[PDB]
Amino acid sequence: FVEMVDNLRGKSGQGYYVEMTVGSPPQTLNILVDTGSSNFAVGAAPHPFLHRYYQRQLSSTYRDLRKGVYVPYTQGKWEGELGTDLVSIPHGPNVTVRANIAAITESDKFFINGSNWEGILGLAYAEIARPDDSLEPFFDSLVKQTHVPNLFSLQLCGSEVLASVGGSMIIGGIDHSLYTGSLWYTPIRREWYYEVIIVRVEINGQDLKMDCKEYNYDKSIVDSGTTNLRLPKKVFEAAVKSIKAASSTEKFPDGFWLGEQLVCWQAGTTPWNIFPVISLYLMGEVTNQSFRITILPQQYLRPVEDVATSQDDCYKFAISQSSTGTVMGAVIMEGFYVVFDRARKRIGFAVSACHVHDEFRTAAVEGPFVTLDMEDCGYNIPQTDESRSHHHH
Ligand SMILES: CN1C(=O)[C@]2(N=C1N)c1cc(-c3cccnc3F)ccc1O[C@H]1CCOC[C@@H]12
Ligand code: NI
Repeated sequence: FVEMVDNLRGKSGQGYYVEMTVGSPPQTLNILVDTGSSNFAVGAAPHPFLHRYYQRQLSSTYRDLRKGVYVPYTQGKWEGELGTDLVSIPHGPNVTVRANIAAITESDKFFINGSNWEGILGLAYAEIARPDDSLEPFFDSLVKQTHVPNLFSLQLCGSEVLASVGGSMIIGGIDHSLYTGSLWYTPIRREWYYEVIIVRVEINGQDLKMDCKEYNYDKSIVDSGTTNLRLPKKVFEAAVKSIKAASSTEKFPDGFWLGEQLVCWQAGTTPWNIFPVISLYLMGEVTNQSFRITILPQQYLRPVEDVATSQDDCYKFAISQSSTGTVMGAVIMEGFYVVFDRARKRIGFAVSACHVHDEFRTAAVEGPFVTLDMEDCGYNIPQTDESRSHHHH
């Protein structure tokens, strides 16, 4: 899969993108790789933050579906017109597919100034697609129309501009050069988000000792479209307390722990060893088994080069509170080669050949851990009448 290695780019904190082509003849666009959503949607009209956009009129193969799509979310919205066209990934499999494409005609707080992407590739399942689950997601179309195996894998690798990031999206396979050691699999609990189950959390080898359902309240997901590790409020508070205690030789402002302020040390003097490792134990394929993924402060403290003090190494705390469950975002994923094995309803983790570490500690994937009488750590989201009324033909 050499042709697919190093096919991802981006700016730190602004998401990883892949080059794609849309239409005939092919129009090149940079597309955000998002395992936390399920639409393929591209800028299709001028916008202050877009150097270019999908020109439907320039494509001989474009078909209008005569249907709009409106997608509000917490931080903003995008909307536009549904259609189909021919799509390929130049540094991906040598295939071309007819996929659904949402042509984004209006948006608010969606595009990011300087991120260098013009669209989004939702890699999650039909259940969370807009306007509804009848709009086939891109990967579903790719698998159905071609011989591409139903699996993809992601290796995300962590003064005037933001730091450039790189990585690999391997479509249809696993590239053994992208990881070392064992590849461990956790079940996909349900196919909507890439939902998983966390059974235990440790901070510097110390158990947080919470009811494990708290770790998955109201879900836990693997999301390339979230920068941070995000934790449910109660879990976040417990984690911050534990990380504070370990790093107590340093008194940081409240702003730091809120992710609203950088902390700095003189170049190359960052005291990494005062910050603890964080271990998330994930449910194994076997009953009563788990494995752990362990990340370093090199993952949860994001480097940000300050113009005023380029003399110093400065960092943002990249663990944050959630009210919508655990989000294993780029913070987690940058430690690991992550296999989205849709065919076998499981997600694989192995130590990434590109993860940032020091000579003392490393990001790790370790198991098995067995528990005599393992509890169900899954949370069951209260069923609304809205949701219950939906017919699923
Ligand atoms: C949480 N999350 C988002 O808000 C979302 N992708 C994820 N995963 C998303 C993430 C980003 C995004 C921002 C920074 C870093 N990485 C990213 F990817 C930008 C826009 C965006 O649009 C949302 C449109 C509605 O669906 C979700 C989409
Ligand atoms: Ni019906």
